[PDB]
Amino acid sequence: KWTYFGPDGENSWSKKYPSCGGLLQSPIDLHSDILQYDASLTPLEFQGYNLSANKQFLLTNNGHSVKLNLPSDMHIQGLQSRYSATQLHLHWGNPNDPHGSEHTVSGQHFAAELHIVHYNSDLYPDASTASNKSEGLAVLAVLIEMGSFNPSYDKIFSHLQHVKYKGQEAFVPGFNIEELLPERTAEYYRYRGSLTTPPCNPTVLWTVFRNPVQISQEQLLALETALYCTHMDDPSPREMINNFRQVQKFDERLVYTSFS
Amino acid sequence: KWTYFGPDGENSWSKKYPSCGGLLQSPIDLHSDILQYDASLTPLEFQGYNLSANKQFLLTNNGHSVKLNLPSDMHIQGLQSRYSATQLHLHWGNPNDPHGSEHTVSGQHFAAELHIVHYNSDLYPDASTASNKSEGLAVLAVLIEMGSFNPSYDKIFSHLQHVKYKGQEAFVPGFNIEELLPERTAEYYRYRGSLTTPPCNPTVLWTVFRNPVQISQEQLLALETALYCTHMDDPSPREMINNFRQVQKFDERLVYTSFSQ
Ligand SMILES: NS(=O)(=O)c1c(F)c(F)c(S(=O)(=O)CCc2ccccc2)c(NCc2ccccc2)c1F
Ligand SMILES: NS(=O)(=O)c1c(F)c(F)c(S(=O)(=O)CCc2ccccc2)c(NCc2ccccc2)c1F
Ligand SMILES: [Zn+2]
Ligand SMILES: [Zn+2]
Repeated sequence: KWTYFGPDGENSWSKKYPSCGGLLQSPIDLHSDILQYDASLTPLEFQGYNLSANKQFLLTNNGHSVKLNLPSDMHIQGLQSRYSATQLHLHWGNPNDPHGSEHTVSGQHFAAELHIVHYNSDLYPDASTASNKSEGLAVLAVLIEMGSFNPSYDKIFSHLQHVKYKGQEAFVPGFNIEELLPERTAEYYRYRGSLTTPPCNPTVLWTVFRNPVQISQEQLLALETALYCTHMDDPSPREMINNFRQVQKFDERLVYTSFS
Repeated sequence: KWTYFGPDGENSWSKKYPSCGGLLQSPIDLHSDILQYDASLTPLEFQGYNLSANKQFLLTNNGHSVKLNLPSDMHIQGLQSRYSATQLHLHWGNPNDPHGSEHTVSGQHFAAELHIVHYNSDLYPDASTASNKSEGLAVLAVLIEMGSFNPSYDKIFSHLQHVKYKGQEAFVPGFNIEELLPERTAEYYRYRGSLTTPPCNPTVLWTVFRNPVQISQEQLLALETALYCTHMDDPSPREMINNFRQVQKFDERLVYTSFSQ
């Protein structure tokens, strides 16, 4: 199965997953030469993000990240179609080099990155169907850096030891997912791109917020050391670290910004 | 065949050239978390770099870059062995985003990058043989930024209009190749990596100098606009631009430096 290191690592994805060597690949480096202010871009509105604490949502180690399943009643407004949530998950680096965001800003990697994945529910019945179809997916990306302890991110991180191996799952009580978002969400970069993992479908409208959120060094280290890519019975266990793709070429493409 | 853009672009090199998906790939981002000072890293001694101005050296557009053939009497001493020069060539971006070095520093891409390719002539008969062998190659990299005109790089750049197309050649009179090197060559990053083009052999000892050189905006725009990947006869020409590979993962690996900060 594909990985982020060794023979089946990212430079090999295109062998089995052609789109990984096709058009509109993500992530990218967000830098002045490719940015253009677009005054018509409007603030997103997050609806249904405040999940009932009496409900529960599945957290799964899928062998590539840790993901939290999200209900289709959670959605975003401010795009041309309604997009409804399906899951969120994270990318991170490793304790020797704690810089594993997927997007970079002026060449700099943040410690980690949160993706909140939505599908076009106006056009499509579910994420699976949406994922390889035009306009299918909208992902929100939050850059994460070291700093103060984040009680909100801890509503995910405190359950990590129950999902250490691939295929393991744990239910998490609902909490307000808006608490994972940064300050001033109105300021963001927006561009057409792709899944940043196989099958790399070029069907994602990306919004990356301008402002990072902070988690503590202890939180980041927990995220970096908690998880394995492999099933509990794999003869060759692999730690889940550096699960972020290198940035892609972005030529002639432009990234639009909601801030000037 | 292979390119830097489209279906034959870098995410697909590993399909034809399996080492491009292997270990020890270059180029990389040089950033403090992966740097360690190594005081045993001594000055390279450049020898035979002051090339004869009575001799001419072949410049070629090989459809991926522009390369200048170098003589085997040019070498660097310092390494476990003598490494003898074989060619130099460049990598660059395009005028809309003039940032096409291959190595980056704390995420900064530079405008362009010069590579001076050498092979271990002590152990191996030529660079072809050496390129499959552990540490068989040594490549010196000079980061290039946009700034002052550089009369020495112009010894090469003044010839670009006779090599506009794949397969075309020009002669360049010898000049002192040390003049293409930056200030304080003693200061460099060193690591074990690969050819940054197919076949991506993990056989290169990298030396990237700490300090960049400058060329002019005009020189940079000539380098970015003068050259084509395609033959003269080709009705669908492709500009030779953005001929640099993206940085590669570099985990469990360290880059050693001959300077401390
Ligand atoms: N980092 S990302 O946001 O672009 C991303 C992918 F790159 C990606 F490939 C996928 S997926 O098709 O492989 C599904 C599994 C997955 C989950 C988390 C990280 C990597 C892979 C998802 N997932 C979103 C999704 C949901 C339903 C159907 C299709 C895609 C995904 F969210
Ligand atoms: N980035 S690089 O320094 O590692 C590099 C190039 F970028 C490059 F374009 C070349 S190339 O001009 O020679 C064409 C690609 C190639 C590379 C190796 C073998 C066949 C074709 C070499 N070339 C290194 C080299 C020089 C002489 C003999 C063998 C290899 C090369 F080493
Ligand atoms: Zn993701
Ligand atoms: Zn090169």
